[PDB]
Amino acid sequence: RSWHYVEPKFLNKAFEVALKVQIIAGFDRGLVKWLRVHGRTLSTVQKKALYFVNRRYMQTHWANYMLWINKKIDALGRTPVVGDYTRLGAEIGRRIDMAYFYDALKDKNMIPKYLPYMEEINRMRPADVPVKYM
Repeated sequence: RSWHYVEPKFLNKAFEVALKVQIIAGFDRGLVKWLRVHGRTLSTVQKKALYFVNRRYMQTHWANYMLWINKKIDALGRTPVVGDYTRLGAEIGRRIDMAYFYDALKDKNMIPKYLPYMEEINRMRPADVPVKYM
């Protein structure tokens, strides 16, 4: 519902990509499940659009864990390793609710235009794609 904007001084970008990869893999399991439901009517651009939706979902989802994980880490000043982050990633990827985003988006009818530029962005390696909070 609400969160505070705090800039971490011990933020490790290298560890962030490792965490991101684990989160993406978990989120992809639920992605195929959604595909099995609307697959028969899924357009070519819809498949690509979903990747964009997943990124937005991740940013929104991060807000929930931000207070629990990020706030404590920043306040403590400790620098967790890759192994510590992988455990956190499993918990993050345990809760998947893509249907909520779709339902909310459909309700307000704010469907973005299928642009080639957006498609290219999704095709870019996750490691080279910067992440931002809500």
